[PDB]
Amino acid sequence: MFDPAEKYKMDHRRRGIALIFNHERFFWHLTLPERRGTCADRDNLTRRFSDLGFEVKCFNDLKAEELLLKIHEVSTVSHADADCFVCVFLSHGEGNHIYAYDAKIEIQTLTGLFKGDKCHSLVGKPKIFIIQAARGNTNITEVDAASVYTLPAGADFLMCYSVAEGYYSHRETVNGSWYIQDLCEMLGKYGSSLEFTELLTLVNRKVSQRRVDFCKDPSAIGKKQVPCFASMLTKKLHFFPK
Amino acid sequence: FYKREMFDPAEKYKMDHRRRGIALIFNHERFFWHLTLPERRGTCADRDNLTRRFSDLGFEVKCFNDLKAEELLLKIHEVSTVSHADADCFVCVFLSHGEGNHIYAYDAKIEIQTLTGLFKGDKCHSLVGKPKIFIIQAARGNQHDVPVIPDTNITEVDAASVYTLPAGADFLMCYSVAEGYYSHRETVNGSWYIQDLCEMLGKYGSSLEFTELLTLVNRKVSQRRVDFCKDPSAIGKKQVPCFASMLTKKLHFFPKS
Ligand SMILES: Oc1ccccc1CNc1cc(NCc2ccccc2O)ncn1
Repeated sequence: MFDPAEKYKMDHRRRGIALIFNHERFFWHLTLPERRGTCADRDNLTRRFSDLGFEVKCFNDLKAEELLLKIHEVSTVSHADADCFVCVFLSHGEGNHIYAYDAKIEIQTLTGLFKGDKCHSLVGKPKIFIIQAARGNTNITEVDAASVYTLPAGADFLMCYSVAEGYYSHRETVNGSWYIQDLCEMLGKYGSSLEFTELLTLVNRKVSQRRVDFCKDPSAIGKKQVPCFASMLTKKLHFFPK
Repeated sequence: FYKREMFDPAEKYKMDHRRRGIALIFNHERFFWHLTLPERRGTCADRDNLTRRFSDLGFEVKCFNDLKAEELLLKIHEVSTVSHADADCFVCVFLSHGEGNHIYAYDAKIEIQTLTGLFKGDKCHSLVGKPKIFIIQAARGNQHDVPVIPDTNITEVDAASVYTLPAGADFLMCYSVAEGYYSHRETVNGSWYIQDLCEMLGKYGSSLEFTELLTLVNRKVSQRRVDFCKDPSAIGKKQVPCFASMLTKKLHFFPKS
């Protein structure tokens, strides 16, 4: 019968793959600013997700063709023995696009690779995309306007965004992005016990509570950050120790 | 003992105000002929179903049928400017067609951001830090009717068309359908999404955390199928709802003391 507290089965041999695409610099013709602090984000995420049992694979500054080949390769291997799939993008973005080193990629192209008809072995399993991407312009805080649409996807996808329309994303050149810092803090403390959307709700609270009334750079005053997640999940999701 | 101001992973919105709050329902069944939009048989079932379920949760429900865009904006602006100091939260439901960032009123499109914008920060100080929940059943009207001036249970199937827009802190934006999928409405029984939302509200609304409840709705709806005999062309037109959460705490609707 119907179970109001049903959970995703997370008892497979493996947790699954976590991909991280990390973009620090861009081809000069794109005239996009460097993203100092993103290496801190990459390291932070790698630790958190590997502590949760993921096989973490990171890729720095791939060209779009390279990035598409890689994510296509991952979407076509068997995930039969895995609980779930995680994909993280650390870059700049605009509308439904994220930047690779040399060109834009559509987010729907990336998520479409893992829909049921294209990736049988992930059907009914969580497919989690985490996007730190906004508009490209000693610990300095850089502030970027929200630009990437908070796009949905298929059943059992969870799309997690650093910032909503009308707000601003922040990145510290030494400590990393506000959103990734808070996400990783919460993963470290609560990742292995809390329901994951409950955890993302804590991240919403942490990030939106960061004060912007007295920034070192007076131009940044008032530029609040509010993250958000778009859930198409159909069950409760936990990452209990395997 | 007391709760020091330490980060609390279990934190809940305070829901012990004098009143639960207002729930507005904007119900649109037919449209000015120039819009060339089909009527939405079944929407009154949705409206009634929602009214019963939200009233049982303690909400003061106000329904408006087929308002023009000026009228609708006036009404929602009226509600955004009164004091919600004694309320737990605010709910706003749109039952209509839509496109992009727009919902249709009777005579014109309205941008969703203009409606949510009325409840942001000190535009509506007395809702700051309280849940502001928008529920949108709106998709692409099928236009095989004319640009001219004009009971069996059939399932109408409409392509997703309304952007799954976010909003400000403590907003929760609930969508009947995601990009690339299809919204379904039965001309007597009502919309798949609203039917399943209302069934879960009745069974679990006064215990379950509300986003956990919306996740059940995701499961229920994305598992539905149309009878192949009734409409073959509706085969492979699955419905995947979604919600975009900017909430910062757990939301429950326990019975008020
Ligand atoms: O969400 C943001 C973020 C930054 C700036 C502007 C916006 C508003 N625009 C958008 C746009 C958007 N588009 C994708 C789509 C297409 C068809 C149906 C549903 C759907 O979702 N989805 C979400 N937000």
